Amino acid sequence: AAVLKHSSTLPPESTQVRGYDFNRGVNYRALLEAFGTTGFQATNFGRAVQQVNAMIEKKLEPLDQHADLTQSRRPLTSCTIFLGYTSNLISSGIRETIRYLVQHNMVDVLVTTAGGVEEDLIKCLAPTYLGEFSLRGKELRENGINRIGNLLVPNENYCKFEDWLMPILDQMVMEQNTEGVKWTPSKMIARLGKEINNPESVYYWAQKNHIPVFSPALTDGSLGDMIFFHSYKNPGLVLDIVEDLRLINTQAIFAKCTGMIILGGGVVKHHIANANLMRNGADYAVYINTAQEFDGSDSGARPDEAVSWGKIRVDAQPVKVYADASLVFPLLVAETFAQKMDAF
Amino acid sequence: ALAAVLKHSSESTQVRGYDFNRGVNYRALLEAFGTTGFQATNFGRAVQQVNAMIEKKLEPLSQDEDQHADLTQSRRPLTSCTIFLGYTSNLISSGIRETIRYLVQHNMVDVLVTTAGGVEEDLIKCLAPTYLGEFSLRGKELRENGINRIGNLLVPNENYCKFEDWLMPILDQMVMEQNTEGVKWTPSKMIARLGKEINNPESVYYWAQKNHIPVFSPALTDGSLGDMIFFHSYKNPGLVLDIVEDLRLINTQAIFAKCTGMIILGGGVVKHHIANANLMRNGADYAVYINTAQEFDGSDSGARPDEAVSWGKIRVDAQPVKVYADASLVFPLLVAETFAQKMDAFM
Amino acid sequence: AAVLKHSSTLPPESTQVRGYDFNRGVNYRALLEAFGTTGFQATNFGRAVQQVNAMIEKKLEPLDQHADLTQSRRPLTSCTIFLGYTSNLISSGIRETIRYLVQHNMVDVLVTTAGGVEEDLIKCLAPTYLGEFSLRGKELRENGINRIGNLLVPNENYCKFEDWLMPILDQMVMEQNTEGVKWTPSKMIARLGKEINNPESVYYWAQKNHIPVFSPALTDGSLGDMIFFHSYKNPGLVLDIVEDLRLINTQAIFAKCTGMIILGGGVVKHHIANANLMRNGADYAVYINTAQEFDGSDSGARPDEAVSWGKIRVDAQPVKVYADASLVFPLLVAETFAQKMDAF
Amino acid sequence: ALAAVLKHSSESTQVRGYDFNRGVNYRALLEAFGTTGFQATNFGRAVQQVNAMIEKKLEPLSQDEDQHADLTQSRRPLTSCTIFLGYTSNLISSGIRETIRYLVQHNMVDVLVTTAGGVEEDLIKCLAPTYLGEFSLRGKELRENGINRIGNLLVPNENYCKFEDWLMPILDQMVMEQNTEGVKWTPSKMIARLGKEINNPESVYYWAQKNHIPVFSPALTDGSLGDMIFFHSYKNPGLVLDIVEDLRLINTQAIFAKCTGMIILGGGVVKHHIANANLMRNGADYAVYINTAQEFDGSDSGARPDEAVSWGKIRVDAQPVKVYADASLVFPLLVAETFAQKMDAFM
Ligand SMILES: O=C(Nc1cccc2[nH]ccc12)c1cc2ccc(Br)cc2s1
Ligand SMILES: O=C(Nc1cccc2[nH]ccc12)c1cc2ccc(Br)cc2s1
Ligand SMILES: O=C(Nc1cccc2[nH]ccc12)c1cc2ccc(Br)cc2s1
Ligand SMILES: O=C(Nc1cccc2[nH]ccc12)c1cc2ccc(Br)cc2s1
Repeated sequence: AAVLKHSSTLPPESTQVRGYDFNRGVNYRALLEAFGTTGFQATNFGRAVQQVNAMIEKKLEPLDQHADLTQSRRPLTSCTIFLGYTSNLISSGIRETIRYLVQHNMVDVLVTTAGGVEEDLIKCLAPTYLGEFSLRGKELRENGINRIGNLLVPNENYCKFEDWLMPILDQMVMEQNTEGVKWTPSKMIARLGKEINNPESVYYWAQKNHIPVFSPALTDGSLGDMIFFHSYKNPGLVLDIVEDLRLINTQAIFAKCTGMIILGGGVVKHHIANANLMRNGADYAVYINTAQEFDGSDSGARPDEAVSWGKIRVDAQPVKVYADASLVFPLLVAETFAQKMDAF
Repeated sequence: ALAAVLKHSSESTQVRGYDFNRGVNYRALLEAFGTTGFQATNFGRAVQQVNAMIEKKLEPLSQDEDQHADLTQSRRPLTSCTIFLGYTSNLISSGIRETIRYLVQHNMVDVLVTTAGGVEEDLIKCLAPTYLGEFSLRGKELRENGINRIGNLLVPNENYCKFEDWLMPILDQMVMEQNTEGVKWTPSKMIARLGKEINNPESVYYWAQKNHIPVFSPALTDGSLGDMIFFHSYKNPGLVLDIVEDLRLINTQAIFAKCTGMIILGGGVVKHHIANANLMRNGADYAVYINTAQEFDGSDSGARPDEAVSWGKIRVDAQPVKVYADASLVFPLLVAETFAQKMDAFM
Repeated sequence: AAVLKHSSTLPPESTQVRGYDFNRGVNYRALLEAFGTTGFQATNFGRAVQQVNAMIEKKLEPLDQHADLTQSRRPLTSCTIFLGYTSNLISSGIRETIRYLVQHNMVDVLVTTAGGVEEDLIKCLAPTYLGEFSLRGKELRENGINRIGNLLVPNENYCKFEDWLMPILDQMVMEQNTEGVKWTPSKMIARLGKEINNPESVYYWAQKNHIPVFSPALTDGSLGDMIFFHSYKNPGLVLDIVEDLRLINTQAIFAKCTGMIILGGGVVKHHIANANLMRNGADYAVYINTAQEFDGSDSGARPDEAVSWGKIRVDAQPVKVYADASLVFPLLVAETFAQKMDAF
Repeated sequence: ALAAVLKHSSESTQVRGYDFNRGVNYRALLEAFGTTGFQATNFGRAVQQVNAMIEKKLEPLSQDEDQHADLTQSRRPLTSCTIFLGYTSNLISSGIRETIRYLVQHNMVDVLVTTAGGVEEDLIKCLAPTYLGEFSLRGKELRENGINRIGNLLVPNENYCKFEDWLMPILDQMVMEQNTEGVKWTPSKMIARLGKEINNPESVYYWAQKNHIPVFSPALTDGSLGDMIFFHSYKNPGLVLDIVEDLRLINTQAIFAKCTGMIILGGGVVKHHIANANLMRNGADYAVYINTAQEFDGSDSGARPDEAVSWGKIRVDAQPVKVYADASLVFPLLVAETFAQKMDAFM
């Protein structure tokens, strides 16, 4: 008191901390709304809801398409939304959440990691089960079960996938060799989505709605195993990543405005957003992941790192929620996209 | 081909997330966490464990249980499950203070344990508010403006000055009562007195004292309360706070519990062997931890519940759960699906 | 290039990234020196070495003692160093590192958490063993073994401690009741250190060198179990925390200069450093821990949080190394205290 | 009293740290990590596993092993243990680039796998340096100054411009060779060509191509290399990079290895079943991960090695180790105690 500085009155729009009062009973909407003033990551959740709603409102504003350069059947809107997620999230029930968004045309580009395609298709053939993180590899191997976090996928699921996939790969090679088709990951993912023909599949809806999927490390997962084994029976498949780079970059540079929602990981480090002459950098970004920055990893980098790359604009107000997206993403969707369903 | 190199597989639950084509049915959405995987599934497991704990607590005491239950000397009648609620001080600076207060107000837990700061921040909030900031705010600028940072929260210096003004006359009475009325102070007794003084239904500690829920915090002096006790001791020396009597009081609760449950937020459990001395039921039958700490450095805060099983603090036959998440997100959701659904049974 | 800003030439004291070159062979001192320019937490390690060396050099500068108010047998020096650590570190081999520092009078005040006293004393009676994090509580219980991270402590170790401790507790109660002794945690820890009479013990050396130990939550660990069981045989022990608060605070407010080294956890949140009229706040601080800030925990708070409390000075350059102190602390000591041994 | 309530206990190593009363004997200090506990003990275990891997690699191939070893079509003669070294791109921006380069220079590993950025940052460092900064540096100010942030490292925009100037004529030759000499490019072949072009002994990829160590990075286009390939394709269209042939090349290495070891820095392993198709020895016999990622979100990067055992990628009988630490601290120490001690055996 004799030793502490007098406090400079805080701004008049300064928000007081207050949690939800259960003496009101349980109104879940009011409970989720109270996260904003609860503090720590609950506050970041509230900030994320605000950012995603701003992104959606921008997208819904009514509108040159550059269709010659984009080579795309999907018309530009007032905000191009990129949805990114790691493959573990597709093994989880967040697959249902992502599918919903894609089914209703709520996002414009999907980006994922190795495994992130096939686990969606495999779930159309056979289920993934709940287990525990602590289950020992020895016991699981003796029982022909693969672990993904606390999830369990029987070996047979991958055997069923192989059987389903092989005649599709045969057609792809035949179409390449005799019909001039130049395959890329995104074109392959669209074909698999068409083939699975199942409304529970993310990739079925993506292709139906002309939402492209980019995954240049497609071969790092089970799909790689299959392509490789297939090549011994029917050699010659080629997958080019350069044309996919051109397709996604033309989306990036001709977007009127850009928003990103990134789950489980971080963003790529590159300068292409600076070549968007209309609006360089994203106006909106939300990350939801548990990774930490201190090892220098891409996954753990804060959004403000991407501002130095030009990937997110200096004047954007990006938000990271430090949490497992399996918990947070359905809540975020409940308060954003699922409210605006009528507009989509 | 894979069938040639992979082994065939030999009450199992399928993974499935909430389908928003059903609309936003919030209870169904929360219920779908259990089958969503990763920490969402641990949330579902926690809901189940807390509800089991609640159902146990609400069971009538049989005649024999009632006898051995009644072997504490305390005010608070014993129930079929003694619930310990533990939390780090940062959560009292957060809005989770309201959630904790609700539980205490309705006698839904039996013992509170917290860390340095965890008492005074509740009391100070009855005198002046805490505000939202950001984690990245620089110490230099905050210092210039007379503002203290707690995570992404902000507490003005003036809050601690108002607290000092409020507290000094109470410390004066406590010393006078110690020296003329034979009062032997301990942290728990001080915490009860401060709750009674604040006399405000938004205060966790007001309700704890009103409902005879003891609060234990032997490192009481490591926070702002320490600062004030210290300065007070200049003009009014000799206040004694005995931690041994508080140890006796908490261990007596632990030892004579018919059954024990723990809900621990923000940190981990203490390492000791006292639960092995409960004659009726050694170790906790239920336990939920909610925190983001990791085990790999050997820290208490990051230890899995199964560590405490080796100490006897949690029973081998219990099914404890840790949700690896910030309790500011998870705890209100947990309460919504557990205690808040059974509020009438506690009224 | 057409889209990227020209780079503003960096400061002339800007340091280039370069790792150790093993084509030189293996000089471990040069290897540790190269951490500074390696990046990420290796760079923070280098910064920590610099900060600890600055703290030591300050302490070693030749010098009013305020002995009336401090009530202390230890003379003030040009820098009071506080060493803080969580109890798990005393179960680890970092016990040997801490003991070395205390034995050679290299620090002035020890602060620890529940368990942090007794595990040092118990190791003088019986050993702790290596195990694994994944060992199941059921199996350990069946074999009478307690787990601490990947360390294992037999139940018998605690039984031996009980037998050793009981007659000391008897003496403490007798001294309280008939010789006017007013016990506090710090006085108790000094007595136990004297009693263990073993040069492997941290607390033996602390008492021998008049380095006080503060642990107001002393009763949260095994020592609490013992005090409690003892009270059934010999009631009446009182441990006051207020007098310990006065002792440590008088150290804090009369220090000429303050440095802190904090292992495994964060600092306490209070304003007492502002009452040091000579030099308010610490001039030097190093934290070594793996905790993350995003939940708002004290353990995970960056040093810059404590600057807002006045606990660390605005003009200090504190460092956090995001790492397990079991790896980093011996390396830090090798490059700092262990180099200046001749000066102590 | 405790003896009354606690059970008695039934090649075990005692905990003991390095004693600095012995002076600063650095090798003895490093050796004491094994008995220090927590991650220090995991470091000791990693040293042991990497040394076992090295001793295996240096074993002569028997006559039978030599036959089945020789079933790849590759330049690089097969050895008794094929070591895969994996690392995230951030580590190439760090000083660990020098450590990796040393291993590659001396043929101490057999296959390199990295992420987007992990190729170009090595090449760019031969044209211009990376500098130390801080994690907290604000994007706004860095943008104003034309500086890119990678953790606490700083790379000026001008570095990427110099890289573009250097790279464009090489991309011109690659397209010309593709269209007139029948070259079928893949990421690994491009990486080999870029190493040969840079022609600088500080470059990881210079040494990899010189020593016939293939590099695999199917997401090559997710970094700055992508930016440049993209712009190049305006005036010189049609470059194809086939990821299927690279898949074939890496799987052939994996399938015909006599024995496999992995050292993975910064991230986790891929999830697939290809190791189950190695006829001689399915799964890795040795594996060390060094990263700070946590498993609880189900992420690849945070998975324990024992997850990969369920996929067949690591053998049930292996004793894999994860050190939970920033590889910038740990990897040079690991190399000091393993590969660097056996350098003569690799020369
Ligand atoms: O931003 C990305 N990709 C690109 C956007 C725009 C133009 C691009 N060109 C080349 C790449 C690329 C990202 C891809 C992924 C993948 C998984 C996860 Br989780 C996050 C992200 S963020
Ligand atoms: O279990 C605890 N205390 C005790 C229970 C029962 C008998 C006892 N005797 C001595 C101590 C003690 C715990 C105390 C705290 C404090 C903050 C947080 Br977060 C978690 C915990 S768990
Ligand atoms: O700063 C501390 N204590 C105090 C210094 C000076 C005056 C004080 N008054 C009341 C408390 C106190 C700290 C105590 C501890 C304990 C374990 C670990 Br890890 C870190 C720390 S930091
Ligand atoms: O194991 C990997 N790749 C493969 C080995 C063998 C046969 C394969 N086939 C298809 C992929 C592949 C890994 C790749 C990477 C990349 C960065 C980091 Br950090 C760790 C790893 S581990």
